[PDB]
Amino acid sequence: RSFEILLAEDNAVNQRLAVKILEKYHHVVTVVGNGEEAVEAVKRKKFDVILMDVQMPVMGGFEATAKIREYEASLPTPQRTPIIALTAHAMMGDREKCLEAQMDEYLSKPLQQANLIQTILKCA
Ligand SMILES: [Mg+2]
Repeated sequence: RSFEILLAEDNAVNQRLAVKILEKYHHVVTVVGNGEEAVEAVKRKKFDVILMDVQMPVMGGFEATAKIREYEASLPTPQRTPIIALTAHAMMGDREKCLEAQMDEYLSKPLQQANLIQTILKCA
C-alpha cells in the first residue's frame, strides 16, 4: 500500500500538485528541486519509486538517473529503484528514449491522477 516516493521537480507549483495527489493516496513524499538533490537523497534513503522531472536546473533527470543507477549498482547488496520520467512534452518515441536513459516509465505533465497512481503501482 503506502510508498516512500522521491519527487524531483523544479517548479514549486508542480511540486505542490504532485504532493497533493500522492498524499491523498497515503504516500510519503520527499520533495527535491533538482537532480543533484535527488542523487543525494538516494544515497541517504531507500525509496519505493522516484518521480523525476526531465528538465531541471543544476542537473536534469537523465543525468540524475545515470548517477542513481551507477550508485545503486555500486552497493554491496545492489538495488534498483524504479524511476518514472515526468515530461511536459510527449508522444514521439519519448518513452523509448526514457527507457534507453535507464528510466522505467514516463508521465506527461500536467500530471493525471489515475495515470500517476496506476504507474506507481505498476512500478513499486
Ligand atoms: Mg522542470
